[PDB]
Amino acid sequence: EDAELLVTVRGGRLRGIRLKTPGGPVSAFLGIPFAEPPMGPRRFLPPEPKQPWSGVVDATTFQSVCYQYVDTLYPGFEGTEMWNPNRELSEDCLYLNVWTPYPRPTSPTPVLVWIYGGGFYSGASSLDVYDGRFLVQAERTVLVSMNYRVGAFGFLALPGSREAPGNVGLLDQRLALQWVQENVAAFGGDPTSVTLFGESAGAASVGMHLLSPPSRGLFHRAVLQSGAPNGPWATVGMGEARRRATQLAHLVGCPNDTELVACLRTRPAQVLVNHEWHVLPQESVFRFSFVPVVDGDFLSDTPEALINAGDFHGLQVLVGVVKDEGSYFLVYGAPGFSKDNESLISRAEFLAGVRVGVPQVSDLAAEAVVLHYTDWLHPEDPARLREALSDVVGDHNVVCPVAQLAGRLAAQGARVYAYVFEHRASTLSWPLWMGVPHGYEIEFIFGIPLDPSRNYTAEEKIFAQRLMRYWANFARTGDPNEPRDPQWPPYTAGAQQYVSLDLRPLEVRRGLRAQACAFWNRFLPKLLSA
Amino acid sequence: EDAELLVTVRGGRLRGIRLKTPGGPVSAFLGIPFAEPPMGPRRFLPPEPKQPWSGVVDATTFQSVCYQYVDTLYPGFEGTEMWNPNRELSEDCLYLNVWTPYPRPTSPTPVLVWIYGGGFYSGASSLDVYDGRFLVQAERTVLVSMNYRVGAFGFLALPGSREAPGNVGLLDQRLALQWVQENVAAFGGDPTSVTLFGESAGAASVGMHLLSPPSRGLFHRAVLQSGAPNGPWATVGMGEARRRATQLAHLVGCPPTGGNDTELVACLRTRPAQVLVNHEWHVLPQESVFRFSFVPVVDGDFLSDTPEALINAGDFHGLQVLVGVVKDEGSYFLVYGAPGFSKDNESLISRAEFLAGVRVGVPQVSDLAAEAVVLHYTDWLHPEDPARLREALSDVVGDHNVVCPVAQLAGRLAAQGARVYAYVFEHRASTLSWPLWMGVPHGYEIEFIFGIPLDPSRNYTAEEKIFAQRLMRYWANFARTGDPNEPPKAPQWPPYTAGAQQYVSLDLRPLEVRRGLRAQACAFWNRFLPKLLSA
Ligand SMILES: *[C@@H]1O[C@H](CO[C@@H]2O[C@@H](C)[C@@H](O)[C@@H](O)[C@@H]2O)[C@@H](O[C@@H]2O[C@H](CO)[C@@H](O)[C@H](O)[C@H]2NC(C)=O)[C@H](O)[C@H]1NC(C)=O
Ligand SMILES: *[C@@H]1O[C@H](CO[C@@H]2O[C@@H](C)[C@@H](O)[C@@H](O)[C@@H]2O)[C@@H](O[C@@H]2O[C@H](CO)[C@@H](O)[C@H](O)[C@H]2NC(C)=O)[C@H](O)[C@H]1NC(C)=O
Ligand SMILES: COc1cc2c(cc1OC)C(=O)[C@H](CC1CCN(Cc3ccccc3)CC1)C2
Ligand SMILES: COc1cc2c(cc1OC)C(=O)[C@H](CC1CCN(Cc3ccccc3)CC1)C2
Ligand SMILES: *[C@@H]1O[C@H](CO)[C@@H](O)[C@H](O)[C@H]1NC(C)=O
Repeated sequence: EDAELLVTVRGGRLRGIRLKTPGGPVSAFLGIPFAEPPMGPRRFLPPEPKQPWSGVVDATTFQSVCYQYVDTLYPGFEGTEMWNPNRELSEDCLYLNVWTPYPRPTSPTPVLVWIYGGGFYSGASSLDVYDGRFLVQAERTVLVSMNYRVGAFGFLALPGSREAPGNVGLLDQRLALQWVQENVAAFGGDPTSVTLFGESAGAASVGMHLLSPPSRGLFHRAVLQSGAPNGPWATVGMGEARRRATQLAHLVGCPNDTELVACLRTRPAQVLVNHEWHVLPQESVFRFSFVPVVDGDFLSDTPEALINAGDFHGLQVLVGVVKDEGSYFLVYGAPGFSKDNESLISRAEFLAGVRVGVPQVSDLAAEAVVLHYTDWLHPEDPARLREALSDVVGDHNVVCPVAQLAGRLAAQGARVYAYVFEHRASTLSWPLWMGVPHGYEIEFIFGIPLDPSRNYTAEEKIFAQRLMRYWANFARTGDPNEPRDPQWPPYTAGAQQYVSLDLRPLEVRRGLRAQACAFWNRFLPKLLSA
Repeated sequence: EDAELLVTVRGGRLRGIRLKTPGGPVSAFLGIPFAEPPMGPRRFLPPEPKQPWSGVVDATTFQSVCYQYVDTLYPGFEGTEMWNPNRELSEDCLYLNVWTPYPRPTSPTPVLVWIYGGGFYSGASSLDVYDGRFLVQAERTVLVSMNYRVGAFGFLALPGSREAPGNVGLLDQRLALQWVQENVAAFGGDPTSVTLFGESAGAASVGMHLLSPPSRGLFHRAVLQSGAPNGPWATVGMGEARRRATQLAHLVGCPPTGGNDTELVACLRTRPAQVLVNHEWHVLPQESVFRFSFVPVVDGDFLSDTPEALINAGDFHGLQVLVGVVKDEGSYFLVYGAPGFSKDNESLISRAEFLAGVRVGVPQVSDLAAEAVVLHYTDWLHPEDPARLREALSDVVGDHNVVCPVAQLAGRLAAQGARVYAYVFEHRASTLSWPLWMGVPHGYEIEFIFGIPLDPSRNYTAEEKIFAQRLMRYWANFARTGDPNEPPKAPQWPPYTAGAQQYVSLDLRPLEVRRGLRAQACAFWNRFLPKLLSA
């Protein structure tokens, strides 16, 4: 038997599995329980630490995916399916995975912790695109990823109530981070060097852990990919959380918070999922029903406020976006869009599209969006309208919240690095008009192109290797840069420098869509407040 | 006596003068009375037609400049002095001028009627830069210009009252236009072919005549240079006009605030002209530039609704219009009140000075409105670069006051039947004494349109002389045909339309066609900002 694959953690003994990569083997421990199954009376409640077990837990395979909506927009299409659950759905889903070099490191190795995105309504650590084996082999880190509750199960909130306090999916993440502090050394990992990285809702999660003091002692550096806690989709107010929870109860035949939650607890998980999208107040894209709530507890204030008022000396952060953040979302609700045509929309469709991309703002606010995003020498040109609406959704939801986060953090003591990821995968099956869509840098960060059984080019493999080195350098030192030879400069509120990530050497540029983001970050709030 | 210099008009006989020009003789009839003098009891009142006279009136020199403020910002500086009165100030100022070819035209000749600018508070038809001799000689048109009352004398309004109804300066202009209809034939002019042209406040006046039915029958074509009736400086509401009128009276002791209008006006009529003028700038509610105390009032009479409304809801089929702006409409105004500015230095302002300048250049709007202006005119990759800030403030003042109002008028007119032509004037005169940072400032295309560079005593280059001849040709072609284009191989000046938005650059180089009159900027001022002010 293989002693490298036997580990004892606080709760008992584990058996892992040896995995192959083109660079040699790696040790994997998959499906380690970190909480009691949040089932029955535990639905909607904070996670409880997993009670110790006797005998040996089989950690050789991924565990169940937390209950979630399954994307059926284009049935069979690889582009949507690669994000869907690839294991059975269950509420018994609170497991985490550890990948480590082979044989296990016998000295403290820097730890990367992955938090997946999926708008807080979906995602899983078991997805192919999140395979930790290549990063661990190539960069000799320890990699941890956890499942956390999503949708109503993780984020349904009746603020003030004990039966559904909200944010429990965030607590699932915190408990996993505490698990890492207590157990990662048993795998060769160094609990004093833990870097969080996440994408979209995962990035927003990372940011929220930054702004919540009980989490802040569980890690040392942060990476936010295409997401930020201050995104207009990433939190919801107490009032609206209560309304959405109340409408869900109504839609599934339930009626006093105690009674309401008790009736919800009797419903099959799938039933809650089937009505999830229906509690959204207006037609939209890039909006999700059950998200982190600002209730004074996990988040003592809005992330915007907490950001603006924070002291971030001692912090290093890596943040960035893809080239076309908004394009992907247009096919889920914008009139005139399809992955199967050029989506060359009309001015009228563009105008309707704006209310969908920017839901629940006043007509005046919408008018201001149309003003900024119209080229008044070509107001009706379909291609420009397509690009512009992509820009609206992308700037509003991702780029400008990330820019604002980066500016405030840098101006308040943090060292920030910024990137735009500008390579379109040769294997990408979404149409060319989408450019580089949301989510499509991840496979490169994880070194998926190194997988011989996939169709990436030789250059793409080298690129993935560069990216893995940047990310792991950052985890190790707080600085992505290799030894001098073009350098990646820190982002600051003034110079606003970032690099382009693609097949070409690093290129330094200025401004994360500064003109557009001045509108979203500086002007538009003032307008709304009047 | 010389037969060419004798003309009979409806009021009596006139004797003129023979003028020399580089290209041959011109007849000029300068200082023809067209109204009874608005003296004493007639102050603030609509002009009365000049009573007929016996004998011969000598129309041989420019008459008095209408009473007005005299600009003292840079005493002795030619850049400022050239706009100041060059005849004595008098309320007895309602005279016009006719220039005609020598010998007098055998067949009816197209007429150009000039209306000077000057913010409705200043200006005169006697200024050297409005000398009509060259246009008449070069292009064989008849040229008319009139004096009209300005400042309180022309535009103080107590809306409703018969004693100061407002807009009398515009009535001065109309009376002169009626005089052109009744009398221009006697000089060989065609009353069926009359083209109005004006610059700044004169351009805005031209536009108002377009929007006022009793004026509309008096002309056929219009030219608006760097001004529009819909500019935020060009009109004022009834209540604000009354407030300014009342404050003026108060500041000069009338009555011994408000009360009976009849009495308030009667007390105002007893004040010396210069006393009114000395307090004129004091009635402006906030610190500003490009704002003038007494301007046309929207009172439902001369203007039955706002110029914006009238434009938007009008039929302009059968109308030809030529409109345009200079390259740097805003720069001139900054030295009259924007912090940090001077003609004598580079005016490389700080961000703080820029922000303060914004409130001066866009006075009396909400903090939110101002923030919207700062957003659209800040380069957020270079938010504090002094030169960029200087240029930005210039654009703010220029766009808001001139370019965007002109663009809006041009687009609405085109889309509603009018054939429209648009230019941007991009030549900086070799003789310009204002500093280089001002570029091509407000007012400095006029001298070229009038052909002033053909004046031997002046020191323009040969190219500038050639350029002047081109412009005069364009303007006269438009006057004659409603189309500035040469009736060959020469580059064509296409109509301006709401969609293509084509205009030409006018400078030493040949016509270059371009798109959009500050389109991105003007979408802010014309489409969005008004919605923000309603909410
Ligand atoms: C591009 O396609 C959109 C989406 O239409 C769907 O996908 C197409 C490939 C085709 O299979 C359609 O029949 C599908 O409905 C088109 O927008 C739709 O237009 C249809 C009428 O054909 C209308 O009933 C729907 O309301 C529209 N759907 C949306 C999302 O608004 C669009 O016309 C196509 N654009 C082109 C032709 O470039
Ligand atoms: C550029 O000039 C302005 C205007 O100041 C005047 O012109 C100068 C050439 C010089 O002769 C000054 O003394 C004149 O007053 C300057 O702005 C002024 O600054 C002074 C204090 O230094 C202040 O008292 C005035 O109020 C200011 N005037 C205005 C309109 O703000 C400006 O600072 C100069 N820029 C430079 C020198 O970089
Ligand atoms: C079912 O109804 C809806 C479903 C969705 C929306 C709106 C809906 O109704 C309004 C959206 O806005 C979502 C669009 C995203 C779906 C997942 N992908 C892939 C991805 C997953 C995880 C990380 C990065 C990329 C990005 C687009 C789904
Ligand atoms: C005395 O106080 C003020 C005086 C003025 C302003 C503000 C004032 O106080 C706030 C202005 O904004 C005016 C600035 C113009 C003066 C005349 N010139 C030349 C010109 C004349 C006629 C036509 C075209 C150009 C352009 C700038 C004057
Ligand atoms: C204002 O005073 C005059 C002068 O006596 C008078 O004729 C007029 O009727 C008065 N108006 C009013 C309404 O008091």
